[PDB]
Amino acid sequence: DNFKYPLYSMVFSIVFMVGLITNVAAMYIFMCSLKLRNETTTYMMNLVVSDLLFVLTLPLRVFYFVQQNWPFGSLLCKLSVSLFYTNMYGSILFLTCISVDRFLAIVYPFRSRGLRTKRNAKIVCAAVWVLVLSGSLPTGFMLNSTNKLENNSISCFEWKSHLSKVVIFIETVGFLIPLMLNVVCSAMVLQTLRRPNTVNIFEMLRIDNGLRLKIYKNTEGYYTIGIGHLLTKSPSLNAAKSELDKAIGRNTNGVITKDEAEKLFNQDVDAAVRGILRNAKLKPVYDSLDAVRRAALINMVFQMGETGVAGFTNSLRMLQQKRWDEAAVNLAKSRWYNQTPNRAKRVITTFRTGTWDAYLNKKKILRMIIVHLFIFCFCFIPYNVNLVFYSLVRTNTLKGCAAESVVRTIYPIALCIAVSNCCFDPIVYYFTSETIQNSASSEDLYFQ
Repeated sequence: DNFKYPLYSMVFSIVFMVGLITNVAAMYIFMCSLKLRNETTTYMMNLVVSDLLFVLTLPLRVFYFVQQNWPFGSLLCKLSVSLFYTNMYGSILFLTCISVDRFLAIVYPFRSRGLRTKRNAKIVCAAVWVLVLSGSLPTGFMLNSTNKLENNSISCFEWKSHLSKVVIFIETVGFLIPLMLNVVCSAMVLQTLRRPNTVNIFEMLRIDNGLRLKIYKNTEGYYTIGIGHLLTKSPSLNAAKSELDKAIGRNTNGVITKDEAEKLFNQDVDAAVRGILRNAKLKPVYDSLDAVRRAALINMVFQMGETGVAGFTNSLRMLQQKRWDEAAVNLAKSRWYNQTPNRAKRVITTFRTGTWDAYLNKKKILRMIIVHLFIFCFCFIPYNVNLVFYSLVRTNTLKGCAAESVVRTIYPIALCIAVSNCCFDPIVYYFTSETIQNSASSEDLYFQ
């Protein structure tokens, strides 16, 4: 079994160097940049920790193979086996949670707003840590110990019929349920990319401004509902409630569906478009722009009003002249841009590109799903199918040399592949971060 013992020493040494540097660099990047960026970032940071702890155990394993001796304590022994199963199963769940979080953010951005938050992500992370550590530390602690010889040779190392039954369970739900969950989420995310007109001016305004289905107080102190639709200027909320019933008609008692908010938004948009056409400065620009760039134009108007948008005389003239890049540069330096830089950057980019990529880049989502699926499948499918057959071959398959020897031959290969997760995890973080939405809906000072 020469494939088994020295190959570990090679892979682990390489993996340790690759894994340590990339994961330390990834961890450092996570802390400082963007200030606790997202809920998705919380899942990624827990993944780095599990990989780091397992990476730190790699040199001791290596040493144990090159020197055929374990000069370390009995505690370090079970840690090496425990942290391997810890890191693997924690990695599966964390990657699945990442895939579930992105599936929610893309397919249900409106409905899953309350599900995904930094508070709830941490609880899930604690739940993954609880299961994984409670499963891995006990088994590792009592099944592997130093005193296999400890007489000028220390080892740090049937029940298989009894113990393969529990292996099948944890491998069945701990691995197959996440794998199938990742396929489904990834599959449904791709189905929505096929759907036409995925993003429109209403969805664009929801991203930039926010959608509130209960009566709320404006930045100017006025009473509004939906996306920037104000009911009354009077400081009496009892009067404001009655005004909403006139428009909705159904004795709302202060709350409305998103469809009602869509309906009011369309009324707002039509009046805003009329307001653009009546104003003499905007009408030439508006008639020159296509439907995408007209939506960005109305976006600006929603934030500042037509009179405020008219102030960008320099930039509008260049938008009218089809000088997109130039116009994007002038818009990039303004008082508007400083207060709301994410909203402005996304509006500016649509002006510059004429596409909704800034609000929803389908090419970025496609890369994430592909990378996430193949890394997850390739890293973990080989190890876990071989472990199921290992348990089956130990008892049920019984097909002989070809059964027992083939499965045993593949086991070190699939393990080394599975140990390569810490090297491939950074790549997942990068492409998943490219899909993260910079701006959001609540806690923002300035919303209309």
